[PDB]
Amino acid sequence: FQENRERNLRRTELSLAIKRMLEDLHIDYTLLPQDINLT
Amino acid sequence: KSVQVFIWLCLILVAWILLFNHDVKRSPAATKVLKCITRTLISILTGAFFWLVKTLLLKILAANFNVNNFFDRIQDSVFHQYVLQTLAWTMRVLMEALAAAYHVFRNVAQPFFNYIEEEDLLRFMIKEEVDLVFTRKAFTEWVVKVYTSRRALAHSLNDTKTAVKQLNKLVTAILMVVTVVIWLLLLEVATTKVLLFFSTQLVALAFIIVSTCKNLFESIVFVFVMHPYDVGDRCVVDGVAMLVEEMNLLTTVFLKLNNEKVYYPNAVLATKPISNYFRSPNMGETVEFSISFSTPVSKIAHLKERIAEYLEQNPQHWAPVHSVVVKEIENMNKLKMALYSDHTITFQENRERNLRRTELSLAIKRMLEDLHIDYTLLPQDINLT
Amino acid sequence: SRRALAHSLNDTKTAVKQLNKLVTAILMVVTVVIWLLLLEVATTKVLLFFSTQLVALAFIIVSTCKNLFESIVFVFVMHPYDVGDRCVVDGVAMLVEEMNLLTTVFLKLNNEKVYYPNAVLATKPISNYFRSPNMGETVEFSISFSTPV
Repeated sequence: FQENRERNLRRTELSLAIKRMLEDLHIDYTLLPQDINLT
Repeated sequence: KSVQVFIWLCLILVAWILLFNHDVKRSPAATKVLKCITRTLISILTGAFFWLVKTLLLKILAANFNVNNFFDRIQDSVFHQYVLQTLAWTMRVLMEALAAAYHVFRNVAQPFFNYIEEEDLLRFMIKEEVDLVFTRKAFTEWVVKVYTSRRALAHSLNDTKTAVKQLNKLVTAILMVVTVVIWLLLLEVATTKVLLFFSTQLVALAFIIVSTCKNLFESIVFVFVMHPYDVGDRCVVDGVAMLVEEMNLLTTVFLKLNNEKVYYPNAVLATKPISNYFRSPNMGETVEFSISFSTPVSKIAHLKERIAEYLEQNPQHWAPVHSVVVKEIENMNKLKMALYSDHTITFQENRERNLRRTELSLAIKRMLEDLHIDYTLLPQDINLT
Repeated sequence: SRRALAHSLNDTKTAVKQLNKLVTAILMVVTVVIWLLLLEVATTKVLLFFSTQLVALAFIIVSTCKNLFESIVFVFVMHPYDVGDRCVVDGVAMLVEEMNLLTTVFLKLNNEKVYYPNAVLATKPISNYFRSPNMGETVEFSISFSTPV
């Protein structure tokens, strides 16, 4: 961890790679369904 | 002066003792008078030696601070003398040493001449000296900054001198009292029983002043030995920026961002971290922003390139070195990034730092606006009954 | 790395020189009082008064001498870090710049010069990045509970 800049750059690259990988796999997150009744 | 007085006193003492070494019983009463006189002479010799060691200690501490103190003072004095010409002995000179300055500088410079008048500098100093010393507005700002730095250095020197004077007064007081009791004991005016009672009373007094003497002495150690900050330097204590105004043996006047006068005991500071902005090198800065998780990597690359070009095209405020990082991903809805850059100055100039940070934030906002980057909340579905 | 090692060696030499100066001072004063006592220049009563004065001085410098000596112990015996090695104190990364008998210059991620007393560090954990082996990393992400295995 001495090379803070290099570690941060590598972590950013890993995060971007993970984001791309999730994008290709078609993985989505949805909130809890909510029901509404009118009066 | 101290050594001269010491040698004079020792020479007088030895001359008297050698002359009086004769064993003549002039009178039984005269023996007591001679004994008292020689006891007083040796007592004053001891007092002179104590004064000599006191001044030696004070001078060594003063010079330990004075290496840097007089370096800065000499630099400021040389700058001030050069400016005036264009328009120990060192300690005395340093002690002796705005709109008016700007007006004077403008008058010296040729009218309608933004650049520094080379002819004026040449007539006042050599070309090499003028170049080493070195826009009319920029020159005026530099002169004002130099004058402010010289004034701050003079104020710091005055505060250090006042603290040294207080310490000298305390040391002198203690040495007077110890030599007075030494003389009283050497004259055997009182008996032993009362002497022992007084010794016990002094022991009790010490046991009473335990806490105060300990706190004061550790305060001296913190002020001198540690020397974490000087006058006129902004420091962060307990995570809040604070500016040093005046330093004492037990009180340190501080000014916050809102000109809040705070008296911080020196003993407490000895157990807490202290950060100095003035001595620190060029400081960094962080800007926090978030953008949608679905943005293409091409937009991120374009943003990074534009940030690099903006930073490199303004070297006067930010250094070329920079870094764009991603902290963490939460709900994969927004990405957390921080922009790291190094300012051309320290954090002492709070107003300038804040203005530069505001300019950087506005620039980043504009850059995001041009790139067409938007953030949307998590989609929500609703079913009716 | 060579420049950092040279700077660390210079800092260690400066600390050793300060300790040598302190030790030399104390040994000069003790030998001076030894000589004065051996010459029996003064009487016993004043000698006892001076002994009591020295006892009072020690009782006054209790805290400072204790703190300084434990600082030496922490710097030398424990030896938790050297110059040029990044360390985490109280959960914040900090880079060592220079080490003294009572002051340790530190540089944070934003080049913040912080003077940390050595005595306080003796009662807090210290982490050294330079001496540690290859370090790990963690990345946090969340995905829908209904995704197939």
